[PDB]
Amino acid sequence: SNRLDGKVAIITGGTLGIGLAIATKFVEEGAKVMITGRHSDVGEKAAKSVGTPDQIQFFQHDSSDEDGWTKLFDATEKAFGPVSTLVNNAGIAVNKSVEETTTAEWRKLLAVNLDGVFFGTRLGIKRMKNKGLGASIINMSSIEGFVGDPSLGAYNASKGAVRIMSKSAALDCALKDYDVRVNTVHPGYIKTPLVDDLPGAEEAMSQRTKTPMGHIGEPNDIAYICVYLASNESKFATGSEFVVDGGYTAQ
Amino acid sequence: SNRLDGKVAIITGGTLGIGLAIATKFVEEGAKVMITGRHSDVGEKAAKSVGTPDQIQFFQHDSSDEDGWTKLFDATEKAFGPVSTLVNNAGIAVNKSVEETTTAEWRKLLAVNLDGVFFGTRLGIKRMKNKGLGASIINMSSIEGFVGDPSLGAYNASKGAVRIMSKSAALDCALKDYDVRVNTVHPGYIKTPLVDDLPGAEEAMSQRTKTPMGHIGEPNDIAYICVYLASNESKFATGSEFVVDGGYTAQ
Amino acid sequence: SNRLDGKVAIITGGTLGIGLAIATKFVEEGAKVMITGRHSDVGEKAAKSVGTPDQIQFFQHDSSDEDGWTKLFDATEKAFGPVSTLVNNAGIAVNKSVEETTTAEWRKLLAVNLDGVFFGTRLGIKRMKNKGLGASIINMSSIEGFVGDPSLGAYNASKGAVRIMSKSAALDCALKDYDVRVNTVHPGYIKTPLVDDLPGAEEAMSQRTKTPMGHIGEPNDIAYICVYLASNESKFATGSEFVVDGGYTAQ
Amino acid sequence: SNRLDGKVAIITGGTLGIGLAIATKFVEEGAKVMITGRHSDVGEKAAKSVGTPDQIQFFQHDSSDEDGWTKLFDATEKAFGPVSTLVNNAGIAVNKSVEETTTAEWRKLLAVNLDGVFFGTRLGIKRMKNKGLGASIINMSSIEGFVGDPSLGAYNASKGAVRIMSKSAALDCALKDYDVRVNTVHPGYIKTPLVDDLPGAEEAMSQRTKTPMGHIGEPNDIAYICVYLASNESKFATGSEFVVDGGYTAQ
Ligand SMILES: [Mg+2]
Ligand SMILES: [Mg+2]
Ligand SMILES: [Mg+2]
Ligand SMILES: [Mg+2]
Ligand SMILES: [Mg+2]
Ligand SMILES: [Mg+2]
Ligand SMILES: [Mg+2]
Ligand SMILES: [Mg+2]
Ligand SMILES: [Mg+2]
Ligand SMILES: [Mg+2]
Ligand SMILES: [Mg+2]
Ligand SMILES: [Mg+2]
Ligand SMILES: [Mg+2]
Ligand SMILES: [Mg+2]
Repeated sequence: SNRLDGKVAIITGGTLGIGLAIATKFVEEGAKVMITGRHSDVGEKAAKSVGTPDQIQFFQHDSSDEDGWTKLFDATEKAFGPVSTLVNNAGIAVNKSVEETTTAEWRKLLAVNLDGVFFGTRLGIKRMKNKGLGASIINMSSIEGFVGDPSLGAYNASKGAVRIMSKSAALDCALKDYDVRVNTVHPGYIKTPLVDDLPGAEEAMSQRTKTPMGHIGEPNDIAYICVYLASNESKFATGSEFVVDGGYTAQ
Repeated sequence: SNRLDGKVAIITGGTLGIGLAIATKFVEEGAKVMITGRHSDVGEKAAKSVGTPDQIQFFQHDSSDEDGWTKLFDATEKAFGPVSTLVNNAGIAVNKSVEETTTAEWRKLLAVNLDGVFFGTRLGIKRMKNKGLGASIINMSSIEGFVGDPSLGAYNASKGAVRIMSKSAALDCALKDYDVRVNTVHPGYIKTPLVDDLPGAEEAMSQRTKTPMGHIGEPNDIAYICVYLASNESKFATGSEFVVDGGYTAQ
Repeated sequence: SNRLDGKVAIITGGTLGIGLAIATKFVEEGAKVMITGRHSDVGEKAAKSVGTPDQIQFFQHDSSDEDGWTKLFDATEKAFGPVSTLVNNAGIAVNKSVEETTTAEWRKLLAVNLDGVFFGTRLGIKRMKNKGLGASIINMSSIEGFVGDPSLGAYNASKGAVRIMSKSAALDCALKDYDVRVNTVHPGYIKTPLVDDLPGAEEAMSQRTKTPMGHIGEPNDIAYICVYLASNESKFATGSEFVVDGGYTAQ
Repeated sequence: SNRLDGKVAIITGGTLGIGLAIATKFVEEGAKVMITGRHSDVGEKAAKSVGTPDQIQFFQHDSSDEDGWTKLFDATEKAFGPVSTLVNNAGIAVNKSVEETTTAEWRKLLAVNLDGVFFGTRLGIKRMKNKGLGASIINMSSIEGFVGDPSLGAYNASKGAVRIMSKSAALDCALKDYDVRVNTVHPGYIKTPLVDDLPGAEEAMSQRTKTPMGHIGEPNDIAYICVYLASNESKFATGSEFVVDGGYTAQ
């Protein structure tokens, strides 16, 4: 282990589910982590459940909040030193077709899922470039960045945008020798206590016509691909999509 | 010909370049067309250059204008009867990396390229479903929906979003037997009088490392794939990307 | 119409189903056509059902037969003049998983589906380059070139190979200014009298979890995309995949 | 570390370059490894350079040799116990366009790159299914499985075939609860002593129009993604492509 020796990571939406598993494995591999979320009570308990404040801290933030992004990078620097690693994991879903999406639902989802990923990616490049950090921006971009779902219109838009915007950033950073890589992670269906709050959702998600493995994944499935992408093991990977989906997109 | 017999089409940004070539070939194939653009002087001249008002008319519209979308469908209905066909062609570009994109540039581009395509797609589904029209929504989604360009960050975001949002819409329309197809068209570099306004742009675009054919395309190259997608010839095509790029994405 | 004015086309497996529909629409659009198949009785009747020998003829050929490819181009030249257009449509399927595929089944399928497409593409480039024909090689490359099917192991291999081999050919022809385009067509499930010979196959193929439109296509669905790709309308399209699948790959 | 605790791996072409780096990192992570290659002198020295015979051994094999595949699995079992992990890395290249590829060159390359990967994948499924091994088949499938190169016609065919054949295998194994995953790894250009034998090749490969990072990768870049895919860390990944290419395919 020590696969993230000396790394300093921000993980948005790091207080629950997938983001918390990423935070946990990051700390286990020697990273210092700042997790974000909307609720201090959840966030402080989550940080304490992983490690001590010299390993992991919480910062209250809505990823749609442009000015808060600046305060989050400042706070992480103050705690841990220069940020090397950003996981843009925070996101929301609307369970509507394109046809049935209100303009308010459209703008709310895109504010988090697209604007927030843009704000973090843009600031991350500026803060992490040319510092010799082996810097890595890891953007959460979904199986819904590859295929449509008739009931996730706005979500599909946001995840298609993250997929290709990330390639633009990867290229610019590579061509300018910034020592910043940008890649996307594309989870299939994962058992999150949220999924456990939607009766029948896991069974629907586990049908062979959806997930050929016949079950959904766990948060650590996404944590381990994020460790690889944060570490210098992946120093030649940039501009690429990393899919962990139980076969969903293979059929 | 008569490949678009009885079709009624809206083409956004139809007053110039690619949109005007689509309008021209649509009228030649028997469609009735409403073209949109921002400037009445350009739009009325463009409509008259193609045909008489019983074939083609102009409607002044900014595709980012949600309320104007409703007036545009109403006007087209009043002129020509129920709309069967929508080409979401209007778009803008910012020549910035993700890193160098201002929030104002980001929001301006996404308002046209993403929100406008959403507004048109959403309204088109509601207006064209269940009428036996052989309805077709054709969304302009770029080579920049497949690959990054380090100087087109916001554009890449918008075109990745259009690519996958369109698949969501296609699926919902198919599963609900709406008789609406949704597909994307992905131009490579095309000689538009705008390109002719950027000295050196066509030569840059024609380098074999960019366009393997060693030259860029013309507006009619995009018009002909749009005729196919508007016609009942393509009644089994939905949720797919149609690329006309001189080999750009093949290498 | 006259969309294929002056074109001279070879269509392998042109005596039945999809290949015959391509032949029919090619002749309707002004092409001269040589169809191939294994059985003279079927082939001569098929040619006569479409038109007179000044429009369409039959040549008996197994697409796996390298030497016969040379005789087929010679025969087509003798009938109609220089060949401008090749549709590599002939193919076979084995209904086996990778695990359950015999080496004999593997080699038999690849001989037709991969070697035959290679032989035709390679000879087509040599015969059609630098003649000002607006030459077009159209290779049949399947939805099974994009996604796996657990019961089509060898077929998936062959169609993935055709997909990317075609891009190599497209690039070389473009870079060398050969005036030859190479593209792939990717049918979803199509009602062929063969499908009509497999009880339950069409219903299985029409389930929304397979084809979101809830029905399969017809041979003319593939004929019309092939007309576009054969015609000079598609003179800027090369190295690309054209999918006509009822939404199969969109989910 | 111990990320491959208890795993037993076969790595074809494991005596040199990328395959040797995969072998090295596999042994470092606790796997037992059988490397293959054509030359015993190279292979025995390679095994000894990594570890003792209780960690790593060599088996002389041409991956095109169907019967030798059976002897290789038997030998690995005898040395180390049941095989859990197969890396189909052996491959050759022909530096020819499709047009200029001889039939002999075509068949020679496909025998190694396609038939050999098929033989190994097919036998691996049969030997590793239903044993609770957390089994993983990792097939080498190239950037040339995603994009064409005008001078790699047969190579492009083989790597497109491996890409999609692997998805078929992944699906069948998932649906049948075999406890076998199948994934592809897609290197960009990597500095191998072979590349060092082609004067000017690395510089050509490092041009920003080819590899946006402006340099090529090293063998360990491919070793680390293979460790991830062999380990139980990737137990929810199957049917997917893992690209490590310095940005080559992102533009
Ligand atoms: Mg919280
Ligand atoms: Mg807050
Ligand atoms: Mg699918
Ligand atoms: Mg105007
Ligand atoms: Mg206006
Ligand atoms: Mg917005
Ligand atoms: Mg595609
Ligand atoms: Mg490229
Ligand atoms: Mg026949
Ligand atoms: Mg015969
Ligand atoms: Mg050797
Ligand atoms: Mg040998
Ligand atoms: Mg063979
Ligand atoms: Mg991909």
